[PDB]
Order: sequence, then structure tokens, then C-alpha cells
Amino acid sequence: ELLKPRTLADLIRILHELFAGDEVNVEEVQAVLEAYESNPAEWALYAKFDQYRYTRNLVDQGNGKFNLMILCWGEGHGSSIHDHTDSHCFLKLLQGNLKETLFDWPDKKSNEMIKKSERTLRENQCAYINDSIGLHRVENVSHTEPAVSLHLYSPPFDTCHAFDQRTGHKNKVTMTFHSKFGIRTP
Ligand SMILES: N[C@@H](CCS)C(=O)O
Ligand SMILES: [Fe+3]
Repeated sequence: ELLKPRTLADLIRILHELFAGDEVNVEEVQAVLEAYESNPAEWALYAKFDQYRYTRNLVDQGNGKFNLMILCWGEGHGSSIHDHTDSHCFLKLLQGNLKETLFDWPDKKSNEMIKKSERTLRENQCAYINDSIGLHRVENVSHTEPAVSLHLYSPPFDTCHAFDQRTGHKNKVTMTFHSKFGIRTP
């Protein structure tokens, strides 16, 4: 019985219930993420920015079944074109806006990766991606407003691939946490 999360802590409790089993009801997870109304005071602890690139801040390690983290995007900060390592990936905006650009999986032939579409993800909206849908790039294109997003991945993963937009060639990247549970982890 999906109820509206009252707070971030409540959302986390609800997520532990939704991931109690072996499968994932994507539409339910997306719905409860969207229903949480971002309250900056509840997540300030995790919103640790870096001047030069976006940061990944672990919030909850789940139940063996999911990571939950907050990403902090300075003005002009963005990601590579990347995959999600056979995991579900939910992205909910907590503050600001992000541009999501979708790409198809490249062919073996070296070729420019042409965007398939783009959209603007706005505060409180929750997007979903997985490798069957495609690849994406996420960017804070704002010149004046930092963005903060809440990401849930299931199963957890700590590596993915970055794709060269000019060729489609991929390289494996290991993702690192800037902080965990509010503690900076250099
Ligand atoms: N998956 C990316 C962020 C955009 S979804 C990352 O984990 O760093
Ligand atoms: Fe992503």
C-alpha cells in the first residue's frame, strides 16, 4: 500500500519495503520517489558540493538490494554519456533542473553518437533509466543555480562505462563516493 513519504527518512523506510523482495516494481518506486516533496533541511547533510565537478553522496545502503545517493551539480557540471551496469536507475530532482540527453547503444563501427532526444527534468520530478532504454548524459546547464538530485540504483553498482560521443567507444569508470552518511570520504 503505497503512501506518500512524509520526509526523506520516511521515503527511505518505504524504499526498504519496496525492495524487500527480489524484483522491482519500477512504476511504484518512481511514484513514491516523485511523491516525496523535497525538503532541503532533510538532505542538507548530504549536499556536499565540489567546485569542479558533480559529487556523489551516499545516503542509504539499502538492504543488500539498492544504493541511495544524492548528487550535487555545480553550475555547468555534467556527466559523461553512460550506462547503468544492468541496474535500475531512478533520478529525482531535489533542487534545480537537469538536462537529460538520451542516446542509443552504439554499433561496433566507430561513429558519432547522435542524441535520440532530450528533456528537462524539473524539481521533484523522477526519471527512470536502464540499459534497455538506452544511455544518457545528465547535465546542469544552469549558469546560476546548483542542482541536487536523489538517485536510486538497484542492484547497487560502483562501475559503469563512459562513452566517447565522437566514436561510441566505451571505457570503464569506477565511481567513488564524495561522502557517505554525511561524512566526507576522501
Ligand atoms: N549514474 C550517474 C549519475 C547520473 S544517473 C552516477 O552514478 O554518477
Ligand atoms: Fe545515469
